Amino acid sequence: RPIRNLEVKFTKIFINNEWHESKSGKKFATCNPSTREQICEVEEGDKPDVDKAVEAAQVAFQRGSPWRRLDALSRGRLLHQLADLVERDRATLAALETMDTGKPFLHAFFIDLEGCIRTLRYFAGWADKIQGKTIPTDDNVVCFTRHEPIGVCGAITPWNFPLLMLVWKLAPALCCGNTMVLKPAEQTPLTALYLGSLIKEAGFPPGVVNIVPGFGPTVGAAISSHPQINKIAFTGSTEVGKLVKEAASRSNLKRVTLELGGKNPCIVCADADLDLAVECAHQGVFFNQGQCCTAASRVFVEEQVYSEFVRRSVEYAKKRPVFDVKTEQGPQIELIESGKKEGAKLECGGSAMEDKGLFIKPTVFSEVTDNMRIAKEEIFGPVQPILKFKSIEEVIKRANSTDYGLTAAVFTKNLDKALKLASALESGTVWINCYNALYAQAPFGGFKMSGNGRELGEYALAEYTEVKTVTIKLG
Amino acid sequence: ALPRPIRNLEVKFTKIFINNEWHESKSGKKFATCNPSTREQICEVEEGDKPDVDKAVEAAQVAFQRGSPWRRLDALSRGRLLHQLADLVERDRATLAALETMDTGKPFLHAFFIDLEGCIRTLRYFAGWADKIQGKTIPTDDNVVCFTRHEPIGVCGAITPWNFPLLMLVWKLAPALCCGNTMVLKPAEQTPLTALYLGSLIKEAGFPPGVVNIVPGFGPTVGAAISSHPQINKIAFTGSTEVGKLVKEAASRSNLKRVTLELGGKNPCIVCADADLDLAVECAHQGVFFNQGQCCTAASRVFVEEQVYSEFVRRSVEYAKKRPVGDPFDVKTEQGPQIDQKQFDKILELIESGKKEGAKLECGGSAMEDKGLFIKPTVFSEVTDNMRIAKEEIFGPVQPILKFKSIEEVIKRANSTDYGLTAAVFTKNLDKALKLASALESGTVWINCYNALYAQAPFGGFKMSGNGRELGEYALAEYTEVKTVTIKL
Amino acid sequence: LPRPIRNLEVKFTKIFINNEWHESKSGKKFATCNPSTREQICEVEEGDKPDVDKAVEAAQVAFQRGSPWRRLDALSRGRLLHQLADLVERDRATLAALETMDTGKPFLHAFFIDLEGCIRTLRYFAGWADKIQGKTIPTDDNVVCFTRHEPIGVCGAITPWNFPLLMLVWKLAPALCCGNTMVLKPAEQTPLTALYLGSLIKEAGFPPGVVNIVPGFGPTVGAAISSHPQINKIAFTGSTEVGKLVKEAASRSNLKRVTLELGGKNPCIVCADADLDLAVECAHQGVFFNQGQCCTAASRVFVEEQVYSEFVRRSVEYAKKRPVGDPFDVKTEQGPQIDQKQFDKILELIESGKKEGAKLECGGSAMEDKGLFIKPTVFSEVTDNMRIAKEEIFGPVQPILKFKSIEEVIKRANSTDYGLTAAVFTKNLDKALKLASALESGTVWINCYNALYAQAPFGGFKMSGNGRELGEYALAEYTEVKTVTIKLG
Amino acid sequence: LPRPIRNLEVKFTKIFINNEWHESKSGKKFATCNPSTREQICEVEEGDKPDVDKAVEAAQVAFQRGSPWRRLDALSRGRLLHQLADLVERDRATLAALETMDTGKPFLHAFFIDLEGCIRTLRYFAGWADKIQGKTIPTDDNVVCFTRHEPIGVCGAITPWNFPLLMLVWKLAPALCCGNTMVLKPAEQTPLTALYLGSLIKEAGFPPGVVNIVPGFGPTVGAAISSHPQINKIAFTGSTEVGKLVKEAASRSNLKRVTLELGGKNPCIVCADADLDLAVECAHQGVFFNQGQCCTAASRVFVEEQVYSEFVRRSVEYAKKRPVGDPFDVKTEQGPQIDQKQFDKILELIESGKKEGAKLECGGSAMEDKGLFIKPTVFSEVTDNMRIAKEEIFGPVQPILKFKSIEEVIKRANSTDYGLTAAVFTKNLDKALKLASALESGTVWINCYNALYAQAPFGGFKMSGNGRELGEYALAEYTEVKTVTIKL
Ligand SMILES: NC(=O)c1ccc[n+]([C@@H]2O[C@H](COP(=O)([O-])OP(=O)(O)OC[C@H]3O[C@@H](n4cnc5c(N)ncnc54)[C@H](O)[C@@H]3O)[C@@H](O)[C@H]2O)c1
Ligand SMILES: NC(=O)c1ccc[n+]([C@@H]2O[C@H](COP(=O)([O-])OP(=O)(O)OC[C@H]3O[C@@H](n4cnc5c(N)ncnc54)[C@H](O)[C@@H]3O)[C@@H](O)[C@H]2O)c1
Repeated sequence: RPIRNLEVKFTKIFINNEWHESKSGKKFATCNPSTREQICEVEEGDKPDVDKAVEAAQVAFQRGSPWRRLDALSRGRLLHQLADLVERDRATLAALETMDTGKPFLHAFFIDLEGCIRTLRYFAGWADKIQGKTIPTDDNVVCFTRHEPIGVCGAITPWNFPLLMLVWKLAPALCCGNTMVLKPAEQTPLTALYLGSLIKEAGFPPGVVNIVPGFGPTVGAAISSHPQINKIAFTGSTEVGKLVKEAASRSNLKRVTLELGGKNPCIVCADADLDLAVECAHQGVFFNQGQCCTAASRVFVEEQVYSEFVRRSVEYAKKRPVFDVKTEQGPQIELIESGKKEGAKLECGGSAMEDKGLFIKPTVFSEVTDNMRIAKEEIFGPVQPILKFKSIEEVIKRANSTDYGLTAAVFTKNLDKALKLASALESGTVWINCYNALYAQAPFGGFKMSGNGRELGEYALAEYTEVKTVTIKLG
Repeated sequence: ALPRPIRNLEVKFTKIFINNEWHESKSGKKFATCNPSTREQICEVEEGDKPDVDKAVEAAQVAFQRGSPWRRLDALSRGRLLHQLADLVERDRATLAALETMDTGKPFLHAFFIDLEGCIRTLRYFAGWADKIQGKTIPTDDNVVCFTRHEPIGVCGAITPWNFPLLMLVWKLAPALCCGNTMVLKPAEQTPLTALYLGSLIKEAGFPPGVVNIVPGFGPTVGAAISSHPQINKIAFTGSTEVGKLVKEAASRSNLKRVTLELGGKNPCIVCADADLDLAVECAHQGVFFNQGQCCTAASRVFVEEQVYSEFVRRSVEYAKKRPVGDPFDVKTEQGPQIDQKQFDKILELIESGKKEGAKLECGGSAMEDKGLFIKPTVFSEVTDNMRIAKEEIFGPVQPILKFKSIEEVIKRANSTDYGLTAAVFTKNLDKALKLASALESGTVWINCYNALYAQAPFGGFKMSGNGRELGEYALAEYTEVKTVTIKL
Repeated sequence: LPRPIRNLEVKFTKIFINNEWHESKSGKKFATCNPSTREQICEVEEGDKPDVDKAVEAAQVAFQRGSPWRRLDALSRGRLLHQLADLVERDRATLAALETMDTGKPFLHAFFIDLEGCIRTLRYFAGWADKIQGKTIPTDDNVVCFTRHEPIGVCGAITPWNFPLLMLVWKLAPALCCGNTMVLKPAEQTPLTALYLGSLIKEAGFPPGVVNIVPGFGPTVGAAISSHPQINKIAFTGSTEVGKLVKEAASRSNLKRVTLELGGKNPCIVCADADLDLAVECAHQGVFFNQGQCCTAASRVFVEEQVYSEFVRRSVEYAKKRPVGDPFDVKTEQGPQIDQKQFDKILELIESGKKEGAKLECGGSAMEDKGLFIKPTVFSEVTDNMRIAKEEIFGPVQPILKFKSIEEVIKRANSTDYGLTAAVFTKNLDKALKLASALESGTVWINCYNALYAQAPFGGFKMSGNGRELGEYALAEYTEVKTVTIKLG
Repeated sequence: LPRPIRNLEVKFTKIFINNEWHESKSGKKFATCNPSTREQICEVEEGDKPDVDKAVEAAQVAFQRGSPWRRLDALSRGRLLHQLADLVERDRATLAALETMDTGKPFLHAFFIDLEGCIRTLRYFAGWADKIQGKTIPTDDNVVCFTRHEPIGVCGAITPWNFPLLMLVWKLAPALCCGNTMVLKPAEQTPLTALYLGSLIKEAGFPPGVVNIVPGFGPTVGAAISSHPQINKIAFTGSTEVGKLVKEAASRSNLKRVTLELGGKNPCIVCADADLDLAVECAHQGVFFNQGQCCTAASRVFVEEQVYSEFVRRSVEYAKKRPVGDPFDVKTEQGPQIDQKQFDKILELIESGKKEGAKLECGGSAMEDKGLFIKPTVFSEVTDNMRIAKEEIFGPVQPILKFKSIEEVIKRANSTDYGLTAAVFTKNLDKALKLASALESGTVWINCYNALYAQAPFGGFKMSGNGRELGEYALAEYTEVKTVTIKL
């Protein structure tokens, strides 16, 4: 399976199903986080490159265009085709993802790529099921709504789940007849660029998808400010998302959906299946080195089970292993101190591993409290702050005390507690006796400052459609 | 019979509504709203600023709070309160119509039968949605139970314009309340009256205290404090495009609160030779001129096919001149004063522009009499795409009539602008009508009609005419947050 | 709170057609009697095929195109429903009384349950009236495809005596909401309330012919409906055997559309981790409510071995102690059984339990004979084989069974040809959701019983009927989906 | 383009149960014949009640809780469906040939229509599988209320001879994506495609017992299905008379649920302001498509007075210039009438037009002396009362009526007990939309005919049937709504 010495075939700007060099001629250079060594130079796009791509997108989206004349099932066939090719070339994409992220290949293969496929097929099924409405009004009137495509849509995605995150936009966008302008992170532009090949092979017309790699303030900012981009979807940081919205509003009031991060709680009750709670919550905090937006950053446990839970979690940290079949965590592309200075107790880790890359030991705090920064600030790293609570009412308030709400998980055997907390928590997703359970068909998103809009599920389709009303009076 | 005008009406409600009680300014200060038609001040209203907005939002926050009387209601009870509140709006209907006529110059009958009828039907429409706001059960794995909950957002803000002060406020109030969240309103400074009245009724109907708060004042002040507030979660704005940008930006800078916008448009009205020319002429007239031409749905570009063009203009001239202008309160008046001195200028300045860019003036072209702010109905012909009266939002009684030859031509000319609120089409051809309707980049396309809106039919803009939608089942999307619950057994 | 009307005179006793009161064509009458005070009440007009013929033509002319009903706006149709729930509220106590008279229900149960129900249901569907939406469907680029959700037409409603007005409202509300016209037909034992409601339908302002009532007998009038060439849909609630007949009748005649609510043998399942008090009080109300003369009745109560005994003892403490008596007294929870016949039907079966060996824990005999009153009975050591946990008991009898495992209780509970309702008591999340999924009921309650909403659909599985009443799902039953496909040149 | 397989060799002839081929309990067989080469094709096993019991039993078990088919995840059910649409595509030419041999349908027509439909239908619903959603309903603060859309159980399908594979797929597609198990029963006159589809259902990986097929006769196997106490829903497409019977039996037995799709006396209304040329060709393909043997068939063509005479002249030109012949020849647009009973039935009604005074503009007879081929036939000056304006012909006959007023045509169109389809030709926005409202039909076409999509529901008003097929609307017919209500 592993393809360790894989050649990179695609490094240029995809626009109109043709490969392109920068207008400047500049390149920048991506690196294998694991080796620290350069992989290849890929083309560095800037403003003029974006204009080129957006004019492509507009032509493809023009009325009379081939892409627009396609009937509805056929937009669906194309995606089905595109999924098939991702699946065909699954191991490559998996291998390229590992090459730019450091993600374990098996993980990329079974998680990132599994996701891209399912999502692509999920949303192939919506293409002929995008329905407006016939609205009753007056006897002498025929009023209905059309769910039109918006137009040119841009995607701007982060480095942790590059392809997946990109695919979450692409799948629905195209399903609804939009045309796109993608920008993967500077750190990880390989699998995106590969996919563009696959988008050509699958048979999408020219300029329905265009890709310009580069930097945020150059390429990204060119998009968000662009007067002919109609809609945008960003996933990345709270700090940058605001800029995107700020930029959309100054420009053409383009539509923005944002998926940013969060201070996601896990809430463990005395009556929980304690083992599972320790297990899941550990998969919550530490998965991908804590470099996942769904990351569990705040673990709440009830007094009766507090000391027990911690022991078990300290037990979990040390015991799992460090492209191999057995590798569970890859390299990183203080808060730990301020926890010590503010009085929290550390039961394991607290420093780096051995002199081989930016790896932190799994670190677990106990005696944590709300006022602490390890409970207030996005760690983006393998730190497990366990906090104590007594009242289900207390924990509901404490849990909701951040400006975020992307995720929450609640462990309990009690039906009434399960649904209570579920209604009370302010989070786009509430897991009950699981963590990281996501589906192409279940919507995902954030409350409050974790984002706007939703991705996946039917709800996704609203973000890539413009509702037009046609109201007809009869004589 | 026609309700009888209340010319002597005494403003009862002038202060800041917060927690179901009236309060004066944190500063003490007050501003003054006048009657466009009398030129005479009506009264002084409390002037609000940040410290007041903050007092209000904490009411809204406390009432949205978990456990609060407002949150524990049945769905249907929330819906019943909405019904009650329309009942009061209908009982005090003539009174509320009169306020809106004193404040804006609107003909009394128009406010009575249009503005208030809208508020009523819309409150009732959304009263209806209260216990029909439904999430989903979603199939996944055998071992998993997955479903969504359409939750209320939290505190919602409303900032509205002067042209439809109550209506634009209601369009936001109705679904916002229907969906179980709390509010903080700011009406336009030029028109704070009818919204303040709506305060008293929202109390009488039995909405718990703190569910609705109304802090009148200015845009850069109260408008800004609302837009930027850390504990406001959604905002609905209706107003000038320029001020939307300002609001969306601030939302974006502050807490990423969510934002619906309704901005202006440059709405095309397309008339084909095979149209019923009378209907077309009659509809485009009311489309241009309704509400003193001060409405976003206004027809700022009438496009007419050459075969029927000359007569179109001829019939459209009749309607312009025959149209009664004068006292809002007189039963025969269809046209009242422009809201204030500024718009009266803006409109005049631009009318001169139409003559200074060479358009053939067919009626009016001037103020009507020095008394006040009354502009003659004006019609321009031999109009072209590049004149200012053909690019800019006139927001006054002015009917530009352009010309075209082919449908494919008129679609491009229609779609040339950055806005897309409304379009209208007149033709007897089934194919033309549906072609145009598909092609026009407007949120509402009308066919053989104009200004046909329904509470059940959504309203909003393409491109730079705005973001979300208002009215319809669609409107509940802007007041709900989707929460996904996923359970593994 | 509200004061009984002990001797209320019946005003409405005649055939309602075109908002006019008529007497039978034959001239016959029939007479309804009071279970609590066995005195005949009044004589009510007995109709037959020719009376039906007359209503169905009213209903047709009323559904005819151009008619005032048909031309109403959506919202206006909902206003009419809304007003009808207002008048039902005003005369609520009257209605409660007539129902309480005709059926024997405690007056207060008729007031806070039956009529509460009619009102909420009427108000809920008034709210659907302008929200009954079809679809625009993406097909080809050259094509406009959309569905219209149209009214079926003349719909007939045939109802039982256990909840005379409620069952009639479940059908009238959504039917009129989607724009159909109706012919109604209450049970012969209970024609009073319906006939009343006709006066209200007239007052509230629905045009003539929209709703007609024709009381009478089943094999006479009911059969004339089910067989009727110009009736387009039917809803029937009642017994299975009559059900199948109406379906057959329909198939032969014009393939009119049919939805059925029939009985069920509805299990309660109780688990050891249940809230034990809560589980007895729910199981108790559930078996015994409306003298056990309810389709939702719990006929088979399952209880886990560990927690069995103490269940039985708390059940009998509820059973002995619950006050039986005169409907009109504030403190009576149980009234007479509907009549002499249904009062004896059950007592036969009370021996079934004693015959095949089942420990009776309280009651067991008819109490006093000059009234239709059975003492609340509870059986224990009940088993699957026994007729008491197998045939529709139609009354106040609590068969309590025994089980060990969750898998055991899932096959047993499912082993009937019925599945209208189920209930589950446990504090466990996985067990509850498992069972909710596993059981084959149209409604599964969890730690509650008889929790119904005008919002939540109700209807059976298998032989318990077909179709759903209440909720959004109802409208499906009162509409005919039409597809309009248009190709553009 | 695709090549006829003229003497194809039939592989599948037996009863399909638990993904195994079976012989009748009787051992008896019945013979299938080719309408164009009046020769027997092969013998098929002939089922009866004991076979049906065997099949229902299989399908109960496959539906059983904990069964593999019940445990497949949402998306996987839609994967298997896609797979099958894959196999149907691969073997498209074999199948399209069987259907022509079985039915007399022009190979190319069966290929690019019947088989096209099946695949798009399969694919469409493969798509709904993970999108079948119930609702979360707000009630009290106290309460969590939601619905589930559960499969009903064992579904039966009974289908006619005119579109054996198509009509079967309209039922199987939504039934299988909603999680059901099925017992199929194709027409005795056209069993072959349904029997081939079993190998694909097997090859594609559906578990044993999910789909079962019992070829045979109406009163035996249909009646054993329709009456079965352990079959939960029945989908019937066929004659009104058998519809009624199926429905009664459903009622009498276990109150099983019933969808029906019956015939119609569909109108085609042509106004003077139509694109006459467009109207003539659409009406023409409407009446004669599938040798007239389709339930969407345009059996009353109303034409406004001005364009009436002209309309008739063009209609005969198409009528005579339509190639009738060997199904397998590329040029042939019309084939043989399904068999002898229909062939005879059609010709009597033609004589009925003659006996009642309709002006015959072409045909009026059989063609090649002793085949099952009828010359395309056009009647003119037709009136509402004649037998050709009243009874489903189901043959290449085009009865043409005249009208004056719209309201008159509305009334005349709606005068039958049927409402399956209608169609309207006009350029006029108002006139089209007014008729669309007024015509009591499940499907109204405007400036087209026979335009169906796997996303647009189809079904009857009035006695043309109850319930719907195709579109989201179909999933309701293959599911049972369950309300779950929790009190905290
Ligand atoms: N084409 C367009 O987009 C468009 C649309 C409407 C009006 N206009 C122009 O605007 C003028 C009148 O203004 P208007 O009331 O219609 O719209 P406006 O945006 O000036 O006012 C609408 C509301 O916004 C509030 N507001 C003002 N400044 C604000 C700020 N900085 N932050 C938050 N809220 C603020 C005001 O108080 C008022 O409540 C007219 O001359 C008209 O021509 C243009
Ligand atoms: N709308 C109508 O009235 C209509 C439509 C088409 C054909 N027909 C008549 O029927 C004949 C052709 O029949 P068809 O195949 O179109 O439909 P059909 O109703 O005769 O039978 C079609 C399907 O139903 C089955 N079936 C037959 N009898 C049954 C029974 N007793 N119980 C259960 N299932 C049964 C058949 O075997 C087949 O599977 C024609 O000669 C014509 O006269 C009537």
